[PDB]
Amino acid sequence: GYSSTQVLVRDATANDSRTPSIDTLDDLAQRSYDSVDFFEIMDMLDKRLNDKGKYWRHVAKSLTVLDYLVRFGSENCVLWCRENFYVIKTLREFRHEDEEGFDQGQIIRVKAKELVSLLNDEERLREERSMN
Ligand SMILES: [Cl-]
Repeated sequence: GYSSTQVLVRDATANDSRTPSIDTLDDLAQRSYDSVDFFEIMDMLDKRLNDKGKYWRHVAKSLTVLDYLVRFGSENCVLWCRENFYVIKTLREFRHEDEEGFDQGQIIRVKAKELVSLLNDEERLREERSMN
């Protein structure tokens, strides 16, 4: 019941130890230029960026994807971040301490802050996107 693109975003953001690979990130960035794929990718990222707690890997990996898209995918990816800027900004405050006491949330907060900073700096983002 998944499109090819939906399988790819699901895998890229799964609750597992794998980090999204460069090949997958590039595939997603290239596919983001096709409108139908763009919406499928962003709808799944929306779901996963809004996860929490024990499922923080969904959030962290979706931020990894979203940053890659902002840098290398279609301009629509940037527009999406601006429309949904509130969600990204709240991730700066994401918390989760695991059973063994480790702060797993800090990685999400740092990533969110970096992305907020990039989105807030139009000239830097335009330059980054141009060289990419
Ligand atoms: Cl398909």
